[PDB]
Amino acid sequence: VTAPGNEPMAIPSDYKLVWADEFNTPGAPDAKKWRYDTSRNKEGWYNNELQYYAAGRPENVRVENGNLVIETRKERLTSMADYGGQEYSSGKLFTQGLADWQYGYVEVRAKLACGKGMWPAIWMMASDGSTGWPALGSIDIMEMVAWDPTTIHGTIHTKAYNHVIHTQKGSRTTAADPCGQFHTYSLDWTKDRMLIGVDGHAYMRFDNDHKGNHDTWPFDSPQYLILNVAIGGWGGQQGVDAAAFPSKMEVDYVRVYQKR
Ligand SMILES: OC[C@H]1O[C@@H](O[C@H]2[C@H](O)[C@@H](O)[C@H](O[C@@H]3[C@@H](O)[C@@H](O)O[C@H](CO)[C@H]3O)O[C@@H]2CO)[C@H](O)[C@@H](O)[C@@H]1O
Ligand SMILES: OC[C@H]1O[C@@H](O[C@H]2[C@H](O)[C@@H](O)[C@H](O)O[C@@H]2CO)[C@H](O)[C@@H](O)[C@@H]1O
Ligand SMILES: [Ca+2]
Repeated sequence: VTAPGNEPMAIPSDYKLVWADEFNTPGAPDAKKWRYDTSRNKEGWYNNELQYYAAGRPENVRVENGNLVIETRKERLTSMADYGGQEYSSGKLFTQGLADWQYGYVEVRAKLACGKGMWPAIWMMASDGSTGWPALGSIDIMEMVAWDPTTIHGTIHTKAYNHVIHTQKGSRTTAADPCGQFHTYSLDWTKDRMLIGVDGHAYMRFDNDHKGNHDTWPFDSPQYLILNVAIGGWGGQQGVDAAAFPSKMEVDYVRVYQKR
């Protein structure tokens, strides 16, 4: 654990809600809130991932009974022009080009996708990607890899601190039955520090060293939100269990708060 935290977190009293998706409207995700990422479907995704992210496909991404559903399936979507030979479909949504935030408290209430292979994620990347990944700054509010389905991972990545060179700043905790019950996954991002937590408890803290070095604090510019369920890579360490499909992440809401 390279970014340990141990402190409470809660929506600050002096913040207001500035953005939410409550997933109130069944059917397609609200196109004024979310866009689909298809950028690497034909080529194969990063992290040796095994999914095809289907855009506009209710089988993988839909709003039902007040929840977003991102569902993994074992199927070859060979009719898709951007199909890349994948054995699985899934979803990836982001607020890129629609909404982003510099600082804030982000709360996502979600039930995660289980089964060996599954890699549900709730994360952020900087809107200004001119420095490339990883320099632009990424915030993993929640990852879980379903070979270890009770373990919630909270991580940030920067030019200096990232998984490629094993310097990522992260921590972890566990939660009761994360695929069977909702928990709140939360980020408290200020100019001084990030806390990442579950159910009101920060288990991860990453401070701004205030050295003005973009390499170690790229987080004084806006980030957009990403929701996806990857398959394989880190999620596939103990293989991809065909019996687990279909598997779904349900997201009751995303709420963003900022200094009133
Ligand atoms: O390998 C260089 C290419 O990286 C691309 O960026 C990827 C990166 O490869 C990938 O490891 C990273 O994966 C994410 C994790 O770092 C973490 O943030 O959690 C995410 C959700 O689980 C996980 O996807 O994603 C990067 C962004 O897709 C660059 O896009 C590319 O230009 C570069 O050549
Ligand atoms: O593989 C990408 C994945 O890397 C994760 O980093 C560490 C992780 O913190 C640690 O718990 C595990 O044992 O090693 C991995 C790979 O070095 C990182 O936490 C994620 O954000 C990232 O998606
Ligand atoms: Ca809801």
